[PDB]
This record gives sequence, structure tokens and C-alpha cells, in this order.
Amino acid sequence: STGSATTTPIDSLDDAYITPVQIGTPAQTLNLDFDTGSSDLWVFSSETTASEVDGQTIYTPSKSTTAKLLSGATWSISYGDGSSSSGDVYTDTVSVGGLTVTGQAVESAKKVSSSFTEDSTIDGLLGLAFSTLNTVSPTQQKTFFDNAKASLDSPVFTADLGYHAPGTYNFGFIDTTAYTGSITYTAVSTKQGFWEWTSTGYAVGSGTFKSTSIDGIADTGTTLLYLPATVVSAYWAQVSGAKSSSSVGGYVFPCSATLPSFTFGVGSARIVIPGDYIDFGPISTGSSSCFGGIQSSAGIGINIFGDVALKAAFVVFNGATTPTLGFASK
Repeated sequence: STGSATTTPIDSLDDAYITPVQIGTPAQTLNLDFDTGSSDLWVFSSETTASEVDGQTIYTPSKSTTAKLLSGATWSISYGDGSSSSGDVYTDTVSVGGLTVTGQAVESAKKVSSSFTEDSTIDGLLGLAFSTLNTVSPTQQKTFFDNAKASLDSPVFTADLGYHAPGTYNFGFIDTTAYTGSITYTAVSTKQGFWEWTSTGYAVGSGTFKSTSIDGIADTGTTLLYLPATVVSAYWAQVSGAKSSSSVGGYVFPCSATLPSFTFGVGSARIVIPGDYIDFGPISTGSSSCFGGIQSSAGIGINIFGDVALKAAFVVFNGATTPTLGFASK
């Protein structure tokens, strides 16, 4: 089997991407944030504290003839950005772009943190990291991909995120028309539960490539590109007037600037992030100070190849017995 679904930016800045997901019978379609940095499929629901729901579409398990409460199971998750959610668990039928999993754990939120409430466009998350990170207790549950894997034509999914435009998540096949040149594959460590890999270096603009190992995670659920302070400083030094602002929480730059591109290495291959991808707009409405899309990972404890990086590529998440990652230009 295969599946293919369009993923759409939630706003004009590509702060996140939502993908429609069918849950239950009859289908209840929710727009979920596909997150290769976590491993829970959780949804706003009829069980979510009413004051914490503000415009989201909810899953109502009592209206699904295939929903079954997973007795005694609870979940609770905290994300790198400080947000969190928790609740109980159903199993139900879940379909993405024509690919159907029966008995998928659907984690129903009883509580969500304010940032979730405040974002009306995201109805929940669909985790695509390794199932070892799943938070369901006392019996850990499998991700949608893990459940689908054996049925897929090939045990892979691909992320093709758009810049200010829709893109695609495919399951079970590689669309050879969706990228240019070849896909370069690179080793993955699953030891921390992530799609963790080592970039071979970077360049700023038309500058020389610096060969240096950068361990980080391919994370579709993180907006920005978080890299070591040395790398980030080298980037922003090429933007007149750019500075790190403790009050804002990162590098800012004059909105009048033209940003240089940023290249990262995948083996001997190179992925070029155009400068415009690194512009996250005014820090506050009407400001002429703009927020940067490349930020320091210092104090995160891990480098993160988030959407800023991934949307410059066609990305293969290869879930073979030994997982790997592939990157192509597009």
C-alpha cells in the first residue's frame, strides 16, 4: 500500500504545516502537525477542557463506531518549545492520504497548554519519530508509520515541504518526479529516538564550504534551523545590522536586509537554503526588526534541522531494518 497527502503551511511564515487525517468511522477529518521529532498521535477532542479549545476541530470518539477506549492508558508530553498536553487513549481507524491503519492509538487530549489553544489551525500532532519515544503509559504505543510499515510497498515516508506553498507527505514510495539529481543517503542513530544524523558541514552565501560534523535531528515539527553557536554567528555576521537579542530570544536582523543562503552538507552532497527561507518577519507587528530562521542550539542540547532546512529538500525517512535518511535538492 501507499498514501499521499498534501501538507499546507498554517500561516504566511510557514510556522508549521498541517495535513488532513481521517480518524474513526464515519471519518472525522482533523488537520494534524506531522512531527518527525515526536512519537505521539494526539488530538483535540470532546474530552478537552472546554476553556482550552478555541477554534480547533475535535475528535469525538463516542461518534466513531470503531473507537475503543484503551483501558487504563494515559499520556503526557512536553515539547522542546515548552508546550505540553495530556489525556487518555483510544484505538481507532486512522487514514492518511489513502493509507489506512486499523487499531491506531489516538491520544485524546484532556488538557493542552496555552500555545496549543492559541493556535486554532492545529488540531493535534502525528508523531513520526521512533516509537520508543511514545508517551503512553503503562503500555507504550506505536506510531502511525510503525503500524503501517509492514503493509507499505517500501518501508519509507517522504517529506516535501513547500516554501510559502503546499507540499506533500508520501508513505510507502519515493516519487522520483519530486526532486532533481540524486538522493544522498546518510546514516541515522535511533539511540535518542529521533531521526538523528550527521551533516558534513556548511557554507554561508557564496562562501567556502566548511567541512565539520554537525550531529542533529531531522524534525518536521520544529519551525527553525538550530545549529551550534559558532555556525550561527558565522551566518549572521554576513548580515549587516544582525545581532543576537536576549530580549527577543535570538538573532534579529533589519527587515531591509537581503539574507544570504545557507548550505548544509549531506555526505558529499549539498542542500542550499535560499536566503528568503531564513526570514521570519517582524518581531512584532509593524516592527522593522525581523526574526531570523537560523538560531543557536546552545542550551537546547541538540541541533535541529527543522522546517527551514527540510523545506529546501526532498527528504526520505527510510524505516528499513537499519534506518537511514535521504536528501535531494528539488
